[PDB]
Amino acid sequence: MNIFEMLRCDEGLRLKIYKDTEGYYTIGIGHLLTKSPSLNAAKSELDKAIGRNTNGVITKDEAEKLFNQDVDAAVRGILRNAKLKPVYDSLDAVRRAALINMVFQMGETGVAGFTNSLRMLQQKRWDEAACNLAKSRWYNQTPNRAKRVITTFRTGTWDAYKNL
Ligand SMILES: [Cl-]
Ligand SMILES: [Cl-]
Ligand SMILES: [Cl-]
Ligand SMILES: [K+]
Repeated sequence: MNIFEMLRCDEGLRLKIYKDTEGYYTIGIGHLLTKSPSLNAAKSELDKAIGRNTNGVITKDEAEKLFNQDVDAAVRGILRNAKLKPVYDSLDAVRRAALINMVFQMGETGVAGFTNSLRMLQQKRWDEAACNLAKSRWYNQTPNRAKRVITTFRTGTWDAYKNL
């Protein structure tokens, strides 16, 4: 397991524009296009992202390119953020992947606001951090995925991703 395999598991792969768990237009491996309710706006974002006039459909190679860019962007966002960088630097490789996963799903600013959870992770209080992370809209809206990510923070292992 690695961060790419982890997020590919959590996000799936769809080659046509679809709505994500929040109802937002998305494509590929969890590539959010826009929060606008206009499908036309989403298609314009897609064409700009891919560099060609798409019919709302992309190839697997194109989806993997957006995915590479999005994983890179999540890491870059962590490293530029004064709240997330010290936490990331303090973590082992598996827990770093868990933090990248959260930033991929909800964005740098969203995760950086988890002040109490971030402190517990920095302190390596893994069971306490896991309990605190579950007290969140994130956990309530996507509980199976949040449980997998939380288990990764709690244990420092890939146990939540092995049998799937
Ligand atoms: Cl708590
Ligand atoms: Cl809550
Ligand atoms: Cl879920
Ligand atoms: K998805």
